Amino acid sequence: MNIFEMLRIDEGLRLKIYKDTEGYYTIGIGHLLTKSPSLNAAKAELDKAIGRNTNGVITKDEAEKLFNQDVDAAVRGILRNAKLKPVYDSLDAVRRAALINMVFQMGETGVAGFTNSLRMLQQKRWDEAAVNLAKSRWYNQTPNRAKRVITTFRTGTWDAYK
Ligand SMILES: [Cl-]
Ligand SMILES: [Cl-]
Repeated sequence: MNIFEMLRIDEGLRLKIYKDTEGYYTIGIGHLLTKSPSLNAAKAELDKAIGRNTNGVITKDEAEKLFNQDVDAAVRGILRNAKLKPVYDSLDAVRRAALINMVFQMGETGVAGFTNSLRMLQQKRWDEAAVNLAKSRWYNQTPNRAKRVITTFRTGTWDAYK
């Protein structure tokens, strides 16, 4: 298992514009297009991202391409963030993937906001961090996915994904 596979399971793949769990326009493997309510604004963002007049539908290769970019962006944002970087640096490979997943879903800012949990992860207090991470809107809104990510942090294995 690896980050790409992990995220492909968490996000699925849609080749036609769709609305995510929060109601925002998305496409592909979890690629958020816009938070505006306008399908047109979404279509425009899509075209601009893809580089062609898409009519709201893309190919598998187009999706995979956005996906590669988005994962690269996530890691680079972690590495550029003063709060996230030290955490990431401290973790083993599997857990690093768990952190990228959270950033991928919620954004660097969002994750940087889990101050207390981050500190716990940094300290390697797995069980405590898992409980702290559970007390969040994130967990409450997307419990199954959150559970998978949280188990990954707790255990340091891919069990939740197999
Ligand atoms: Cl983009
Ligand atoms: Cl979920």
